Amino acid sequence: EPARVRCSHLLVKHSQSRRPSSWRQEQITRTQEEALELINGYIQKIKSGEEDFESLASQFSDCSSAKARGDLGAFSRGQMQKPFEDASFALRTGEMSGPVFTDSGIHIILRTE
Ligand SMILES: O=C(N[C@H](Cc1cccc(F)c1)C(=O)O)c1ccc2ccccc2c1
Repeated sequence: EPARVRCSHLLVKHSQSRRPSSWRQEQITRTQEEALELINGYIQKIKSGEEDFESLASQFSDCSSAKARGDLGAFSRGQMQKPFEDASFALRTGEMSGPVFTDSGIHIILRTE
């Protein structure tokens, strides 16, 4: 395992997220159920080729990393929330995760390095 990985992600928050606000919306109103529906629909569009991961993250991620087209930069273990970390380190470079759940919301992760 490398000391650090670089990943991009797309976060979809919901009304029970730790911080249910984002640069996209003053208050996150969608339900947890709707957030997972959106995540799964993004996964399906990326798998079909209809959408590009980082292009989608740049406009639809609730994380401020949307400004960097979803890029979080490099990180080691012990930094990110544990479910995010474990998913990220389990990816090969070029691989995308399925839904990943944290206190922040629901993510899809693309490992880039
Ligand atoms: O409903 C849409 N987006 C939803 C609702 C929403 C949430 C936060 C910001 C916003 F502009 C829209 C979402 O992103 O979760 C929506 C509506 C029309 C669109 C048209 C083209 C592409 C994406 C589009 C997306």
